[PDB]
Amino acid sequence: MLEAKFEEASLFKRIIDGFKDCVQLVNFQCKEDGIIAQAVDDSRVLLVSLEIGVEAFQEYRCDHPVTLGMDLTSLSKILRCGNNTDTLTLIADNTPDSIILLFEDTKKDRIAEYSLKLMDIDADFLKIEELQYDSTLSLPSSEFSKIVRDLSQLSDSINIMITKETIKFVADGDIGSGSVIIKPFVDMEHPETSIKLEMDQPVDLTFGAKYLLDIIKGSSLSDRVGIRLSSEAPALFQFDLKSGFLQAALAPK
Amino acid sequence: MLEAKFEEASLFKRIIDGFKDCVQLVNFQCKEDGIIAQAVDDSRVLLVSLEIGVEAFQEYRCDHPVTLGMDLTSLSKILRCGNNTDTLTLIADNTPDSIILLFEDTKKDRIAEYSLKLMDIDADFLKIEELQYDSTLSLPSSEFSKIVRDLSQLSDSINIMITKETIKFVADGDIGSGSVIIKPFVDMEHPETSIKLEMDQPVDLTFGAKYLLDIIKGSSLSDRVGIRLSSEAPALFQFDLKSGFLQAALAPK
Amino acid sequence: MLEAKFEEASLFKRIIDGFKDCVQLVNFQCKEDGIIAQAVDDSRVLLVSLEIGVEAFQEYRCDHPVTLGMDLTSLSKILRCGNNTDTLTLIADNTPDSIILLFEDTKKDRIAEYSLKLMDIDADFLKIEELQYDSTLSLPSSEFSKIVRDLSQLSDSINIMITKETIKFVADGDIGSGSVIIKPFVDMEHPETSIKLEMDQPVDLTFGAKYLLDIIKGSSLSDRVGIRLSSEAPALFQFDLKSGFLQAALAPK
Repeated sequence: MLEAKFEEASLFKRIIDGFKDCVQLVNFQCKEDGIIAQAVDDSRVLLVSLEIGVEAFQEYRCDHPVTLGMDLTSLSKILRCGNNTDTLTLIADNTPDSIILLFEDTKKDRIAEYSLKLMDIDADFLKIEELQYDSTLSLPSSEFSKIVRDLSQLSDSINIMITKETIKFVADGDIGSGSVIIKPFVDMEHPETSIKLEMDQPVDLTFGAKYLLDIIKGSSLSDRVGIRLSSEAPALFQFDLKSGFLQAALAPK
Repeated sequence: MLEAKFEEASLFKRIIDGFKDCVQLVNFQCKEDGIIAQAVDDSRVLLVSLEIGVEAFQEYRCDHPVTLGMDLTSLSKILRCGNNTDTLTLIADNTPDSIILLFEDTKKDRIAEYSLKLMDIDADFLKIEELQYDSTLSLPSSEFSKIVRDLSQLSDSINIMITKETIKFVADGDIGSGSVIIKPFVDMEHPETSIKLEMDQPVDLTFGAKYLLDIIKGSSLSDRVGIRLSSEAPALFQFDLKSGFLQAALAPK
Repeated sequence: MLEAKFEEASLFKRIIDGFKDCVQLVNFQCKEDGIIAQAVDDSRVLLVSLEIGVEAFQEYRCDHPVTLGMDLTSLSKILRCGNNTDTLTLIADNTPDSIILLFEDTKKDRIAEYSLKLMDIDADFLKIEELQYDSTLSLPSSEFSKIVRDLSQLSDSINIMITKETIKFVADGDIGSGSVIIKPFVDMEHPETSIKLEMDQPVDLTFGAKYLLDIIKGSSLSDRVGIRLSSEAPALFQFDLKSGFLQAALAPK
């Protein structure tokens, strides 16, 4: 039986919106260790993954490894149905055909219960990460998101080129071309605005615009974003959070 | 001759928007006692009524019971044409074919006059209210509006079930089902957040989604909303204001 | 070689949006004296003009009178691609086929360079202004813009009638008619809210709605707007700024 209780429902809503437009119909898996999720879009180019630890809740309980597939559009349609200041509780049992979400106010004057009919999803999972990549950077999520949104207006292709102490974003389309160049710096005044880069091998990889625009929707989850790039493996974007992370994998071109 | 003068035009704008999407082409009637209005939509399921007393104005004057039918879309198209900090004055005469609206600033540097061509509306009125119903509740308008908006995403049918110290809102659709349960409580810390219920007979009535979504547009008129429900009579939603009220009547199913 | 450097990019963005929906594909001309621009829409009814002096920049440099035609939609698509707190630098050379825009942050951690492919525009210019008109007024830009937006809902024709100490705006359509009357006053409490009028000959001219709605988009450029009206010459709307101005010319009816 699954009895999870978030401290606040806002976290779960933001997490769902972090890859809502990325992939739909994600098959979560709940264990006694935490909640994970892995999904691939219809085009099979983006691999989105979720990990939520026990510490992200004020009270978590589980006694059966359950697998729960549901529609992200309908799930987000339900997640907006609770007063944001209330507390959210996920409820499921052994071999279920629906998941139940309980919204409770502090003094229990109102109680909202929503039942969501599940979906039959093929239980397939993918593990492709390694310990080190050709280059590894970390930059503020808002800055990276604005960079992507700026370059998406020019073309449907965004190139990233990383050399020693140099990160470059190129985009060439019909109306013209654009280039954003950032350099690593460990600023003492503000550590969060600092861009960090570890350089092992130069990188020059082209990605799509739509997939990055959907990826950057996890900007509300973290202040920073960590990108791992290698010539052989897919680019790895990662947003960290309180005992958990969202991890997108995008194949270059 | 009708010479009404609101203290501020914002009240009239909000009142028009309280049932703007409810019913269009409402035939107001102005007497020396106040301004009332009654309208039915094309489907003839929703009966919307308005009552505005003399105290809602800083200066009211009338000497002839005039009847004035006009388009709510065009009326709202005109009501946005005055500086909100100015004062609004309704002007009409005996047997008129247009109504004149006068917007005046405090120091009279600018004067805006708008003439609205009226509509020929059949003078029909309906009085169906009684003193007591099977159950009578009153709850904050924002809470009720959010409840309706939350349940409208699931289905086009919203059931309300009232039992002793229990108000329940059910909605079952394709993606799933939802239930919001509130209990009466007279909270001392905040009297406005208190939900009040008088129980004479149990109620279990299903209503539409679109009509309730249009009804709840009078949430800007009052902090609370009073709902009267009986098995025989149509459900009565009411928003009170400064010497007046908006009153919608919706037929169950 | 053209090397202009705005104090802030916000000014240039606002200036482009001041006539963005007015005319597209405007052919700027840069001299060692300043930057000017003149454009006519496809209908050839609105003549939009721009003048930007050297003092509008913190650092301007030029050694060749260059002529630069570009698309306003694409230019505005690029102007949103720089962090608003950064500084913008226009770069061009002798006989160019593209213009380069440089966005620089204060500490130079990031540098954004955008290349815009130019357009071949016939170098035609028009000078039609004179020193005096039949009537000349100046009123707050926000007030005038709201007046235009209020009257645009009634009809596609907005008449302006100016007599001694009387400015009137008429608009008669299907649903009705509207009239906004403002009077000149030199208010001591607030000089900016004052409306000023110099009266030499009475004016009664009808203009379009769409063209005025596009003209009033320069409301973000100035607190006030100066209108010059004569029976013979086109109406002249003007927004002033820090060493420069935007000047639209609209033909009456």
